[PDB]
Amino acid sequence: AGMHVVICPWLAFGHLLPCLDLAQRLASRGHRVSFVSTPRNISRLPPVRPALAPLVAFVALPLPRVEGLPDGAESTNDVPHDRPDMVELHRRAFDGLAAPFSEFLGTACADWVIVDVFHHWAAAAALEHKVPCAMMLLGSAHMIASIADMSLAERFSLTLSRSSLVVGRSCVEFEPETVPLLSTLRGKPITFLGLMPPLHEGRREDGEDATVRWLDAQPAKSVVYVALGSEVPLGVEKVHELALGLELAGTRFLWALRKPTGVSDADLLPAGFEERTRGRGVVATRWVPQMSILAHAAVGAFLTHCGWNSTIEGLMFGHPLIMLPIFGDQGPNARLIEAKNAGLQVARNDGDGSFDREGVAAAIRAVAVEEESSKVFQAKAKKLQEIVADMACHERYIDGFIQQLRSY
Repeated sequence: AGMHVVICPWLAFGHLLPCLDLAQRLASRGHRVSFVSTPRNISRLPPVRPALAPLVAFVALPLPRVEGLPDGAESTNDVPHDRPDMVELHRRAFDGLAAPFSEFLGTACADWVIVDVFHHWAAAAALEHKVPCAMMLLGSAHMIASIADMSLAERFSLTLSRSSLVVGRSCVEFEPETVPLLSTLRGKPITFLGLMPPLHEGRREDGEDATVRWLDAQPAKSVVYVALGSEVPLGVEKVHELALGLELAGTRFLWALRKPTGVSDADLLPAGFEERTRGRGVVATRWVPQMSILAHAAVGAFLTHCGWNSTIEGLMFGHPLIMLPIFGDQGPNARLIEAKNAGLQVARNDGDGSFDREGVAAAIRAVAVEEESSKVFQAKAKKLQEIVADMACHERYIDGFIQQLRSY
């Protein structure tokens, strides 16, 4: 019997985009999915695959106006990094979705609600409407174990209290040391839905892209690919530390650079940085074919944030990770990849809790430059690729997850 699944992700593209993938994996089995978000966030998502058009419905709830929160500032991506006051206003707008969400669910005939840790009010609405609620923790088993071992912490606690089930993004193949030791998170059952590696997007025609024609000219495993994504909660000064770290370490690099919100193109990069790195380094601020780039023989390492989604994209192509300390909650996921010898976290300075050019260069030296250490990182990441890129294994975990939703 097909189910109606309501999915309400956190208002961050790093949460929305994996949830849109999950929505399509569930729809692929004949489940009706309601993807609930705000209009400008929905308008900015990629289109659903045509095959899933009748099965995935976008439900747009308007964010209420909050004085100080710009019109159209619907995602964390839209709030300048330097403004914790506007971060709080965005949360106050998000919590205004409680009544419209409850009104929607009242008539949705939903079988499940699936929400992020932020959604204390959505879990309350699920209880009010007697719909079981799954709380997403789409990270490693190690991250869930580390958790087991209004403030964001108060919000998390209240959503977990009000949920039926916790959902992780791993499997016993990837974490055989942890998954078998887990049953519950503070008395709530844990289900793992696999690694859900992204569906292959690479196309023959990507070979024409100037970035790939540049990679074609470079030695095998010589290029550090850098991609922090659209979000980048970094001040311009940390973009500069990253730039100078890439420069000082001396490797070839291809940097898919999306500006932090509010930063001018004039201020984005250190003076003379592009001039000094011409030929060894390419900065691309436009769209790039990322999956064709990660499949390229020239790419030897992936420099990204600590985020689990990016870790999985890198390991799907057998690249060791250089992980910038950008997202606090992502610590355990990066510490797991370091424990597997498949990557290195860039040093976090006990000052700003952030990185400098010296830590970036040191990480690149160890993962990409030194002969002995880079060989070990490459071999460990290639070994992990066998598990991450096993697409049928991960589809069976989606079926297992659906069975757990039914069973409950």
